[PDB]
Amino acid sequence: LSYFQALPLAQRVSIMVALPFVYTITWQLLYSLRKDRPPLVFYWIPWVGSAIPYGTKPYEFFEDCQKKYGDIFSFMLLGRIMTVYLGPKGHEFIFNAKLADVSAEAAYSHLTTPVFGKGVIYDCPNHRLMEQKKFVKGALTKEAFVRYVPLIAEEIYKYFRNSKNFKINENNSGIVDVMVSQPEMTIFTASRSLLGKEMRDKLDTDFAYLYSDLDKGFTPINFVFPNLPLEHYRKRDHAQQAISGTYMSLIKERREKNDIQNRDLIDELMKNSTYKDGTKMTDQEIANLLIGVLMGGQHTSAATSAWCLLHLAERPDVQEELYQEQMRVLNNDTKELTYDDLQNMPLLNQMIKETLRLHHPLHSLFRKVMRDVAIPNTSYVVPRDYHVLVSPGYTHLQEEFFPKPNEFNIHRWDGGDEVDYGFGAISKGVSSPYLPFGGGRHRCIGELFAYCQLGVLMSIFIRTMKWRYPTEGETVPPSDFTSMVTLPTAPAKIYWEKRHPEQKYG
Ligand SMILES: CC[C@@H](C)n1ncn(-c2ccc(N3CCN(c4ccc(OC[C@H]5CO[C@](Cn6cncn6)(c6ccc(Cl)cc6Cl)O5)cc4)CC3)cc2)c1=O
Ligand code: HEM
Ligand SMILES: [Cl-]
Ligand SMILES: [Cl-]
Repeated sequence: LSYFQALPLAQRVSIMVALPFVYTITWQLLYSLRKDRPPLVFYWIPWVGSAIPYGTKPYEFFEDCQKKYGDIFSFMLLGRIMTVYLGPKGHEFIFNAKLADVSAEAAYSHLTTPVFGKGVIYDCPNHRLMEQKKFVKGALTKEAFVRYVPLIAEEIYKYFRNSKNFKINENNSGIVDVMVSQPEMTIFTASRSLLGKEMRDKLDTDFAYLYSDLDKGFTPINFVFPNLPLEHYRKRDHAQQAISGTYMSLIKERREKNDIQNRDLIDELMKNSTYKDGTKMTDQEIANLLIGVLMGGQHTSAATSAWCLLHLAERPDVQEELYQEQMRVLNNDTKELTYDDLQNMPLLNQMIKETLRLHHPLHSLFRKVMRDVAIPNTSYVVPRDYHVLVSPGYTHLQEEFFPKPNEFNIHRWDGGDEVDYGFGAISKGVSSPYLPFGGGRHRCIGELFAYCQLGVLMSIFIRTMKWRYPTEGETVPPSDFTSMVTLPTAPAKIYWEKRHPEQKYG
């Protein structure tokens, strides 16, 4: 190092920028000597790790890692080490892990707690979240869906009429960007049914911008830096307070009038948000919980109906097959749609089921390791402070589980023990290769709402329109895996025409 100082400046600079790369390469060579750790995927760039391949093609990244290291491998991701366990055995290891070994709230809270607010979901012990899930299910019964279906349909028909994306009472055909239309239709239908009429109407005012601001705070870049003094972090914090304050205001007005019925999720939480220990949720916490429930249905559902429309755009045979089922179940379109009719549209539901296979909206689910965990039938130990990463969406796309996994075939769906974590009996095992809604204690409680919402929506699209791509030979767009959910690359335009030009919608 006395030789170093004699070198020309450009060399001394080269050596000094090279030093971090040599140090991390050296540290990875020393790391591979531990046989009690999963293989660490090799990476060139200090700290960044494998962010680029993982962030842009996670399933292809996983597949190449699998061929080289097996089902269990670690990778460096923006200063954090993620341990992946691919396949059914991984579903079981992670989704069914013990509370003492891994924590979802420790992995997610710095991202969700500023968006939803304090005291609920991931800003509370797990046993409280189990009971919050039980409360919310009180508004997700069959009887609730019976009520929701005509409200969701009414919202969709208003949208067809009023939205500049359609204006369907004046145009017989059009081009629409499903990445514009579907997020909007999703928030209108979920508002009207879960928050009710008062809150749905506020979306016709400038209040709607607050939801947009709240959404902007909900990006994966908040996983790494949950708080910067940035403008859009400020707008997010304002929105959470303005929105939750508005829900509390509505909650209070209802309590004064005793206007507490069986209409929406606000009614349900006002009547049934008392924990087993006799304590109960505050209005601020009810409002924060409402924010989280709506947000959990927003991106997953909008992404999914966008993919349905796109896969059907290139399949007029499937559109026609679904249209035939619609005419059988709804008596040639003389019966108003009801929840029982959706339960009798098997092909419609297989179409949603198949879209969710091809496009799981959440490609990666995470838990933080809370104490060293041995991995059964390996020599690996995953140490405290790593993260484990489970990816059912990877298994959806695997030839071993689904022959010709990239083909959209709704007829592949032609056709154990239970455990109660506190929100109802669910499947005890999670070894299925197909888990669009997760499994174990953190499993989705919105699955039937999603089928209800998506089912009304696709039922009405099929009965009202035919559509295709605007250019011949165009196909399904590629996915963008960098956002909250995997969603199609925008814009994603389809050409539609009314099946009944004379029909007026409202
Ligand atoms: C620098 C290069 C660049 C290309 N790059 N480098 C890295 N990345 C990247 C990394 C990771 C990701 N991922 C990982 C995180 N992921 C994600 C994982 C889980 C998740 O949510 C799980 C929890 C929290 O939110 C919900 C979602 N939900 C559940 N049911 C329906 N939605 C949730 C649960 C309950 C409630 Cl009430 C609300 C919500 Cl939102 O569950 C959201 C996003 C998004 C993509 C994206 C990009 C990049 O883009
Ligand atoms: C097609 C639509 C949807 C899909 C694919 C989906 C998927 C998922 C998945 C994979 C999880 C587990 C997350 C994990 O294990 O880390 C989950 C959890 C959850 N989702 Fe959904 N979801 C959808 C719609 C909805 C809707 C409509 C709601 C509410 C109305 C909702 C609310 C929730 C809640 C409350 C949880 C519990 C989180 C926990 O217990 O930690 N989701 N969802
Ligand atoms: Cl009109
Ligand atoms: Cl459930």
